[PDB]
Amino acid sequence: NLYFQGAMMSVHIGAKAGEIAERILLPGDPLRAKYIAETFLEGAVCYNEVRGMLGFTGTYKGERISVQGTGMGVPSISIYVNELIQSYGVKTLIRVGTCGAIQPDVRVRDVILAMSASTDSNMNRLIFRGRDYAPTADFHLLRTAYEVGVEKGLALKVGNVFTADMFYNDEPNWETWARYGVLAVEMETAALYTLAAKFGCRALSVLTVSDHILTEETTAEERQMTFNEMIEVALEAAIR
Amino acid sequence: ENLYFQGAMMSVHIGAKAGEIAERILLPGDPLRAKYIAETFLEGAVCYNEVRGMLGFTGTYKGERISVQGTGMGVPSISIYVNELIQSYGVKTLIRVGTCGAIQPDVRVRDVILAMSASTDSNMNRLIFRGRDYAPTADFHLLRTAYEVGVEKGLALKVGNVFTADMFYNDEPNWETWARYGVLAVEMETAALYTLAAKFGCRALSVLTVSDHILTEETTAEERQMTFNEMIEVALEAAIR
Amino acid sequence: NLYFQGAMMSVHIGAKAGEIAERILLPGDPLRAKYIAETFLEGAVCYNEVRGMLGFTGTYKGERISVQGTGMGVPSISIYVNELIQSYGVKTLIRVGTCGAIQPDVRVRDVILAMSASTDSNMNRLIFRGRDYAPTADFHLLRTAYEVGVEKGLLKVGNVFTADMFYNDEPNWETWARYGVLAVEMETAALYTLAAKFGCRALSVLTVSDHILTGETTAEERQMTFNEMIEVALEAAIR
Amino acid sequence: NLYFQGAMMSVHIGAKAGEIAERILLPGDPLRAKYIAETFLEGAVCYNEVRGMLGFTGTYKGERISVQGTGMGVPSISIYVNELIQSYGVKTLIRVGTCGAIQPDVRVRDVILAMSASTDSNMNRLIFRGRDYAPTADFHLLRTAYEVGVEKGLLKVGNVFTADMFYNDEPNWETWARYGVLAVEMETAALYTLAAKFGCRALSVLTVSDHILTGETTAEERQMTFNEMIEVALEAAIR
Amino acid sequence: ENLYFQGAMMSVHIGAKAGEIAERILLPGDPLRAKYIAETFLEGAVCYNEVRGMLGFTGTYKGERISVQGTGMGVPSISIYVNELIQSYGVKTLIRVGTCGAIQPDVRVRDVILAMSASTDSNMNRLIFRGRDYAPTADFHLLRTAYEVGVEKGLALKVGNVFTADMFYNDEPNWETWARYGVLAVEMETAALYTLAAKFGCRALSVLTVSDHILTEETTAEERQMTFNEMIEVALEAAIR
Amino acid sequence: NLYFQGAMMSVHIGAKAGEIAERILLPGDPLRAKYIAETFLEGAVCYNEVRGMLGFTGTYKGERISVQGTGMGVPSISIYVNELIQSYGVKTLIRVGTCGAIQPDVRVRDVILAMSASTDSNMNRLIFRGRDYAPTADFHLLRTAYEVGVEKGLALKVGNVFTADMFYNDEPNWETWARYGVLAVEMETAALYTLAAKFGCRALSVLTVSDHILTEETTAEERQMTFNEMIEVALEAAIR
Ligand code: NA
Ligand code: NA
Ligand code: NA
Ligand code: NA
Repeated sequence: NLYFQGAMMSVHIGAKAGEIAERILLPGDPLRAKYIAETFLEGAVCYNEVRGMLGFTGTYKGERISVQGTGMGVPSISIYVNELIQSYGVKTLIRVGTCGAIQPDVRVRDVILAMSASTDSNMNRLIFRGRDYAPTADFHLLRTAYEVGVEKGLALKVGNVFTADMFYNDEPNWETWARYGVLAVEMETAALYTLAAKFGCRALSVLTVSDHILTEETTAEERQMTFNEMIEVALEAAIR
Repeated sequence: ENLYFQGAMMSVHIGAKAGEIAERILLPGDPLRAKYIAETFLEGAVCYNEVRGMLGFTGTYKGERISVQGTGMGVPSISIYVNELIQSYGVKTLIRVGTCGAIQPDVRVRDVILAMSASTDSNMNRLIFRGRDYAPTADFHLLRTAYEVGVEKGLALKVGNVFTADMFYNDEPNWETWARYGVLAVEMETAALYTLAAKFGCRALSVLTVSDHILTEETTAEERQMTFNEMIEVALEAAIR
Repeated sequence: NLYFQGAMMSVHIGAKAGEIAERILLPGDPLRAKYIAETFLEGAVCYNEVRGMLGFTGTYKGERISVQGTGMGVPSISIYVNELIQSYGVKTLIRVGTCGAIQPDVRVRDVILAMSASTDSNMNRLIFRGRDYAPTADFHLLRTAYEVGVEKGLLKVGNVFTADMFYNDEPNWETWARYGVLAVEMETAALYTLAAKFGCRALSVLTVSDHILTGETTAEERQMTFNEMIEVALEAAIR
Repeated sequence: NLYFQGAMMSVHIGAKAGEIAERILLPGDPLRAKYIAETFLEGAVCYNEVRGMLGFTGTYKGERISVQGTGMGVPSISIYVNELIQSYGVKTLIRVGTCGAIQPDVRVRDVILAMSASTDSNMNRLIFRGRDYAPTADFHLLRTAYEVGVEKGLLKVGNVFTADMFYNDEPNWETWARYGVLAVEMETAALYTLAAKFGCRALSVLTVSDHILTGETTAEERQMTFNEMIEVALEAAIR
Repeated sequence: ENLYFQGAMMSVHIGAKAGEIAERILLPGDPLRAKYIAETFLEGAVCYNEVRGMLGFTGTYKGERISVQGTGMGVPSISIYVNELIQSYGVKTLIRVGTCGAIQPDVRVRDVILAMSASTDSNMNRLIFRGRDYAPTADFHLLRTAYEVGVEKGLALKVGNVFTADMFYNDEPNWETWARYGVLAVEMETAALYTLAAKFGCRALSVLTVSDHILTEETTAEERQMTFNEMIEVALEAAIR
Repeated sequence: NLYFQGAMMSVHIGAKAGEIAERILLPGDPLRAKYIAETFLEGAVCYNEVRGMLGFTGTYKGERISVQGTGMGVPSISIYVNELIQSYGVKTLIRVGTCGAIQPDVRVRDVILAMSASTDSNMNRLIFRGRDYAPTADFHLLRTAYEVGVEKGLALKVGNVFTADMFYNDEPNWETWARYGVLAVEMETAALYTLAAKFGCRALSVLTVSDHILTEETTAEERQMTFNEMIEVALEAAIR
């Protein structure tokens, strides 16, 4: 409940020094963080329960890996990303999440690697004095994730996503965004890419298409299978 | 199922059955504070939502049905929950309870603030009003009731403008400028709550406890507990009157 | 006709020190300031005639009260309010005027207490470097005027919109109404911002004189509602 | 006190048809409109006293000419100019007033012809959806007034800045001066924009009454320069 | 050598020796039009610049030294050349000559326009004046001279505002709105020319021939040639008086 | 000199139908277009002399390739790119050019592949109603260029560039742009990437660092050698 302590004091994360690995996966839902830690990591322990925003650390192929819930939207993920980087020395951050497709050639359960993110957040207009900053993924993470997707034979589109402030927007103008190549909507990536660049860290978002503005029915097994593939891409990207 | 293109009336972030949520609701940011409020102040409280861990509860206070729902942090998070509560569950009275950071020399830690309005650096309203200035404003009658309840309990209750921040960590908040024009404290949700409540003809108020000061007093766990309890009672009374 | 002297010099108000009470009513029409001063005040003296912008000081229930015309619009009232606060030490400022309603349940002759003011003026975007400041009334003034209106059995409380452009081709009134705006006028946002800046108490008490929908009264109707508005304002100022 | 009637209804000007000439001078002070009407016009009749905003119609060299007070600032002059053009058929509109100089080579009592007007008003950003409109004088009016000033041996021609905020904590005058702005006033941008909108001819003739640097005269000096400005304006209107 | 961080005074885009450029200069957009003007109207014209093919020439007109320099298209291109001409070569009088597209019913193809000012959708001045409205404006005395020269030749010469576009191909120009407020014609450079000329205390004017109309007349090669020649003579006379 | 004819009538390019290849290189300087066409292409012919903005078509490894000068700045390149795409059916556009580095670890003669471009142009703020669009390279062109740079052992950085309207800017704020990862300044890429995305075309900028805001002296031979390497990367990217 302190507001003016500084990000290096990380008041939203109750972890001791060292409990968070240099490489971290960022689902939005803390219950997905627990699923990832229990399903894919060895020896996972919980290091944070503040606000119920669970985070865990364990190992994957002998490399230390953390998984931290972020909440929804640019202001929530910006709190957690600032604290992870400035307080815990995190250097590689892979967001794993969903998105809503707006392109006719993108299908539900396709996996998208966000090369960059458009946004209607004000955060960068206020930093850059009204000019246009392009939040952009780390190229080597992106290229690595792409190569792993190839090894696994996945349907993998690479392009721009749109980071919305307003999940419920009366005037999204999706026809305009789609005309200019935007693949899908989500709510966090522009902030992740901007703050990772600010502090010299490496960031990527690996996203599953969970809805389409035009289209498609799926089952629970189907969803869990695609989720597992996205997590495996992220983990390999993190440790290579 | 992570659907993006259902309308708010389908409330995909809230797992409650129709009718499980009361028309009056308290909105702490922290789902663990929702659980504390429900267990401490409400009779017969039942959990209606665990989606994303963002707990919500319904119970009764002085014979009235009351819910209490975590919102998460920031304008985008609370705007999801408020849209769904209003458009899917028929919520009509929405009281945010939480903390804020004072930026005024004469506002003290543990003061309770009633936000009469909220400034912001969110883009949400610039995009709605094509670049003009909308003033997000509390419901007058809730605000007046809460103030009077505070008088009944001999409380302070400062009343004025708060600033809804997008960036908890901001390199350029210019707090001197905001303080100069009378902003009392920083928080991260009220501008969206007040705007959406006005949009749908609902009544909203934020009742906030000062938990930090840009220029400073330390406090005890018990002191914070009793001020917290006092904030909740003001909000609960404001909801049922 | 100076431009680069400070507000402590009172460029536009030809009074000298002490002639202006700490409580002031601000109609927009100077002829209406004269009316208020004669009709409601005991002992009304005219302290200003610069530009015809009449201002008067008198007594009401034994309290000193001034009444000062502002012009029309944010730049005009900003001149007078800066000089009133920074030159003459005015502490309590209550605007009284008319507004055009844009809500179906608000009727002509209803009285509005402006809790806050939206605007399309650039004044605050330029102060807060593009961010959103909410100009807001003093709460104790607002609450006082509300109880007075109740004691006298009258009163809607909410947001008004301060327009720069009386004649606007694109006002988008349906959007402002959707988000609760009650009525349009042209001064309150500047008053609430400047009052907060200098730690003064401000409030707008407004009478609906027109409606977007009904397009709308007798002379006797307008003046009776007007006097009720003044009575609320005078009361709020002295309590 | 109507709000939602069109400008063809002349809400703020209590004249009837034909009482206002097609050529009009626009001082900002209504008391100064009265002065102009008596001192320079033959047969001056007062056609308006709404809000004290006096307006007069008379003759000069056998041509009908009106003189109408505007208030201070873009919203005020916009009200009067809309009604003058759309109700009364005014075609030629010449503002006369003062300004504060921000250039070292411009001196108090110099007369400025405003070729164009910069501004910090939001009026045009909201019309042109954030793009940059340049409010500009009618060239033939500008050229005429320039030749008259020469015939009479007086005159700087350039850009002025129309301010919303007479009292501005952050005017950044060094930046505007670097880019050639001559002086600050508070109305010309709105006049030039509205004149162009309705196909009318407009011009501001301004007297420097203050300087950012010299901070600056006798009463006899101010009034003699003033009369010269009026003489230029009257001449430009009728030629 | 493609240096980005030398100051304008080093004029890396212009290969002229010190003094090879006259204090008075005509600025067509097209380097081939610069060459035509120099060879047709100037005595003793010599080429001083071929960097990027953006030809510039110096010669004499009626015993006065005059240069003529291609600018390229758009605010960023002309702003490079104008900064370097002013800050490196001491240019003081700058007359743009070129074409424009009319958007007014009463402006006709082959009319010659003197731009008294220029509207724009460039961001250049929003960023200089922190979001306020600067009006780029011609030098009054050049404008007046050109008008009078046009009278001497019995020419039309319309005088008013032009719009400096960033986007020759724009899906949303809103020409009806601009025409409503009196914009005569579209071009792509004048706002930058007038702003930079004011910045450095120089005198600038744009003299433009209407070459197209949003609502329409066809013309002959000879007709375009004689109107072109007439535009150049007005600009040359305006430069040396 | 027509203003209202429509981009498909391409009034700035005097080429007959078919004279321009589907794959094109875009130097800014028309004299560099002539150098590229004479040095690297077989059978090159000039198809445009309008405004002196030379363009050429020839062959490289048996594939048809064009080279077209663009002028300086977003408004100039936007005219040529609109006409090439809408009138001549160009589908793959590689800008080859220079840039001014602002990062201390980027050296003069390094080759930069622009993953995305920041800008202070107003063009996208006016299209997207004041929101933030991120102009982004085609991933497969980018990845291909990267791989070719590897085959050749070049010093190849991949990241964001800044597209300036004002070569001479009194307030560039380069410290802020550099803090957020911007590698270098140039004047065209944001427009190229936005218009290529609008029309479903593939675009990339391959840029040589020719100046540094902090630092380095070079020779003519050095410059020509690095220029040749950048052109070879672009040509391979275009035809693979
Ligand atoms: Na911590
Ligand atoms: Na639900
Ligand atoms: Na040079
Ligand atoms: Na063509």
